[PDB]
Amino acid sequence: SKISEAVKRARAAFSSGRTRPLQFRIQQLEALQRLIQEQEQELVGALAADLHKNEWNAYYEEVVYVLEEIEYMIQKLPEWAADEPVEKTPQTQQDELYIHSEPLGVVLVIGTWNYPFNLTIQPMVGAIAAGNAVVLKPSELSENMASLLATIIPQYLDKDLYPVINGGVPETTELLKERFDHILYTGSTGVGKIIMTAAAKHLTPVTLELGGKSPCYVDKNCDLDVACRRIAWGKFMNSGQTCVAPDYILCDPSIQNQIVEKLKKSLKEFYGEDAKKSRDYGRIISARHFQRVMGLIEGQKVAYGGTGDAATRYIAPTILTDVDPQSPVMQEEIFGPVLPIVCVRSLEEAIQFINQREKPLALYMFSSNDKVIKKMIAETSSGGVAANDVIVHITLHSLPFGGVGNSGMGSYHGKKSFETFSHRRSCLVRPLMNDEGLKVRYPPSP
Amino acid sequence: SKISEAVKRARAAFSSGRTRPLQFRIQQLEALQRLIQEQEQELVGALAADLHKNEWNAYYEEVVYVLEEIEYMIQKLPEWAADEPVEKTPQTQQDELYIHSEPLGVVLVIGTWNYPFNLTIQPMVGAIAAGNAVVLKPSELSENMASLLATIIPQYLDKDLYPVINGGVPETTELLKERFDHILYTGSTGVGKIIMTAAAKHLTPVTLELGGKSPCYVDKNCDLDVACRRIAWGKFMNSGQTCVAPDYILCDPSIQNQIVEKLKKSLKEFYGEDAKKSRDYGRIISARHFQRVMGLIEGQKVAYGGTGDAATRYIAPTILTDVDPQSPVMQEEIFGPVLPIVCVRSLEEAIQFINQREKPLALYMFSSNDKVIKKMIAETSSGGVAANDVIVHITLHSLPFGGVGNSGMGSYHGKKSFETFSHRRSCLVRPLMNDEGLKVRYPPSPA
Ligand SMILES: NC(=O)c1ccc[n+]([C@@H]2O[C@H](COP(=O)([O-])OP(=O)(O)OC[C@H]3O[C@@H](n4cnc5c(N)ncnc54)[C@H](O)[C@@H]3O)[C@@H](O)[C@H]2O)c1
Ligand SMILES: NC(=O)c1ccc[n+]([C@@H]2O[C@H](COP(=O)([O-])OP(=O)(O)OC[C@H]3O[C@@H](n4cnc5c(N)ncnc54)[C@H](O)[C@@H]3O)[C@@H](O)[C@H]2O)c1
Ligand SMILES: Cc1nc2ccccc2n1S(=O)(=O)c1ccc(F)cc1
Ligand SMILES: Cc1nc2ccccc2n1S(=O)(=O)c1ccc(F)cc1
Ligand SMILES: [K+]
Ligand SMILES: [K+]
Ligand SMILES: [K+]
Ligand SMILES: [K+]
Repeated sequence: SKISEAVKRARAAFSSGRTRPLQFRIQQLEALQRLIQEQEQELVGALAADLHKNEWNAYYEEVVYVLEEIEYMIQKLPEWAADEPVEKTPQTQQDELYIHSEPLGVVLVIGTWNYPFNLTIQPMVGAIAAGNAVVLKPSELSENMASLLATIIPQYLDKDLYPVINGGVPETTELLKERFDHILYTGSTGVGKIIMTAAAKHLTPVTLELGGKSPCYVDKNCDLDVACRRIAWGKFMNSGQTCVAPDYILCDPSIQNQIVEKLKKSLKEFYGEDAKKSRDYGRIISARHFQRVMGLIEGQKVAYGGTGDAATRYIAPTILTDVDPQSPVMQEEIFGPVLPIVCVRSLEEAIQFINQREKPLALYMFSSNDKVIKKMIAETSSGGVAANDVIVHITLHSLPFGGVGNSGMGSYHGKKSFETFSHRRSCLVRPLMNDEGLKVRYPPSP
Repeated sequence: SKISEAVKRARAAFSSGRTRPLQFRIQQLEALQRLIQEQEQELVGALAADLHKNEWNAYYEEVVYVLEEIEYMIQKLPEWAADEPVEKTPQTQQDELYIHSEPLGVVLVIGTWNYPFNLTIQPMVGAIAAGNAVVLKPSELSENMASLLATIIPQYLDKDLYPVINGGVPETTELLKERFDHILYTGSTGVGKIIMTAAAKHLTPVTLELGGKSPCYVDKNCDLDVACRRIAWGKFMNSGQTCVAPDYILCDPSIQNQIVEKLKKSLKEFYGEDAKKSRDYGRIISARHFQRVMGLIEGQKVAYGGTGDAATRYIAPTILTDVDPQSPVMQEEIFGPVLPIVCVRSLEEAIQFINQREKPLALYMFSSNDKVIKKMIAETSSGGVAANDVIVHITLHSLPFGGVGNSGMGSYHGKKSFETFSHRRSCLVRPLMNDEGLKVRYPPSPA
């Protein structure tokens, strides 16, 4: 079959030793760099057709971070790939003790649809840098990006080492029967379990980048002008279709009306009085998801927005108030421009609220008080944390990006991507000379 | 069930926050130091009854490294647990960026039988230091150690946080239905797949410490006296029942006879003429494994040993020559005192041989030529590597221990244990003051 052959050719090319020299990897990454520069309009086009992105946010909210990752990895590769000496003991002074980094082999990257370039290519960059063959499975939901990547990747990159495989569920099930040396999966908690089950059959290590509801706690005595502007930015970009979007707000009932009004002011600033007319406002990926997000608005108190167009898959920036935690909008990942506000009367109640639910990919807190920040961090568990801003904690090379519990396992970005797509091999090199100090270990015992 | 209640009590005790302060963790580790000191003779008795270990090798080939691990972690815990500052970027000048370490929750440790104290308690030490509740599932095959640990662990460690669950396959199957936040499993490649399949149902991360056949390449132009003494020591300790034992030898046919003779000399030095009489020589764990290893000797050219005793599960140190790589002794992990010699005509042939097989837990090479050492490392893959020795690489705090591919995933020992049993949480703390530099990111976008 097409899938079986593509994978075969990928392993055969890895087995030939082609990817081992650092210069080969760098040249593949520089080819990727040229692909992004030369196919920029095509990439914008794909994102515009899939998610209603424009040339600005297609670049500065997705593409640029791939480029920054490529530049960073090219520069750092010599340092990362070097044998790393580790601390010796008095008994191992004459020995070499070091960590040897080596490729895993054939890596499978399964992408998702909300950032269909970044979440296919940024994992790929790390895997290429680590010296792996990389099989790409882009999301079928983002049809235009999926089609484009299958076309343009083989034009710039090694055709055998880095194949693109497109398809739906059966094709993915078929792909998952193939033997890989690592699988990075970005997607749902439910399918994540299926991915790990398939990986178990070949003892394939997994990086699962999954979902959940990222809580956003707003402290009663903080600058709400700054806070709500930052929150509205993170929540409503890509029409709320961000894994690290502030899913819901936790706040004192005394500031709920103030929060509504400031989110309001920020949303008008960003997208005008009518967001349907903003070139900067996105659309829902599919009809299936449009219906889902609209269904979560039913039976709720709509403080802002609430209306949607099925033909264009537009959903107005919606703010819900006094939301019952047991209602549908607070029982699933929204992944849409619907921001529910849930009232809690203390920091302690907020911590308990977060702790009683599944561990989120991101946790957000807005507070002028640092003890509040540190207390919430120490008493909760989440993939990552950002205090007094949203989203940005995943844009920094020095901060590994990943989940915990239901939000996932493993992590990547920057050096972590190199590590994750490598095997770190402990090495002890000794002289083959008679050492009297070793005599104690040999039988007979004293 | 008793299994469900024990896991429930462990989660409840963790959810209380009891393990969070470092003093509490240190106190549990000190209790393990106390356990080892006060139960030394009982630990020896268990290992003697299970594996025919003696008071010396029970301590110096197992127990002492748990103690060293405990001493090391107690000292380093403040350093490890502290928030880790990371490198800033030009825009993140006024921000705090760090990595915050936190426990995962309830960790399950499934131990194996060959080093039944070390491979239950060393992983536990790491999981304790990282602030987890820890459920211990000792191997049923090492019966005496399993029983002892069920008795002595609650006598020293917190009873709710650190329960011991004994049982066979049915009990483990039920235990694997419980929800854990991490599982460290030490055992076979096949059962590793079963554990990972179970873990998938709860999205539980796994550290799998598995098996394979660790190759030992012996170069032509090296000191064979020194080499074979080191090899024989690694291969024949614990009656060959070591995951990182040099499973088989790859060498040029021109040095095969010399290797045989020098292995024989070393074995005579170690255990005498008749190893059955040596206090330092172990026994096979079970009747099933006795028959299995004896089966692997059949049809082979025996150059030394080759005999056994079913009643005592004794198998004489055995060397096999001119071994067909396709024969039974070369198609499975031996895990016994049978050392096959397989002939290769070059380093290149040896590299190809290793690469055709599944990735081993350890890879060994003996050579005076650094280029041979570096080429074999660069062109092969294995969990860990030692050049000009065996076993030792697993005893060092600064070298993480674990497999790759069929030999496993993840790693532990030293700092790596703390990291493996923690969630490393990326944290960005910004000031809540107006920043003009951030305004560029907000809509509306420029034309
Ligand atoms: N952590 C991250 O980095 C990150 C990034 C983006 C999105 N996400 C998460 O992804 C989720 C949304 O993305 P999504 O792609 O799951 O959307 P979705 O669930 O709408 O997409 C359905 C996808 O699942 C696949 N699928 C369905 N059944 C399958 C089976 N039996 N086997 C294999 N594949 C199967 C389909 O092929 C399809 O691609 C959100 O929960 C979000 O939090 C996480
Ligand atoms: N990497 C390491 O740290 C390390 C250390 C020691 C041993 N090992 C490996 O362990 C292997 C031998 O140890 P072993 O414990 O597998 O002994 P073994 O092969 O005798 O296996 C018996 C064990 O498997 C379990 N088992 C069997 N079927 C099962 C099922 N369906 N579900 C759950 N459990 C099941 C049994 O309960 C029993 O405990 C060797 O391959 C060795 O390399 C690895
Ligand atoms: C760098 C990065 N890591 C991500 C992880 C998940 C989703 C998008 C991600 N991105 S991203 O697409 O580049 C990105 C998305 C939004 C944003 F505001 C800034 C960056
Ligand atoms: C420290 C250590 N790491 C291990 C990993 C696997 C099996 C035994 C292990 N040990 S051990 O039992 O202490 C050990 C075993 C044999 C030996 F020679 C020295 C130490
Ligand atoms: K309501
Ligand atoms: K001695
Ligand atoms: K630290
Ligand atoms: K602006």
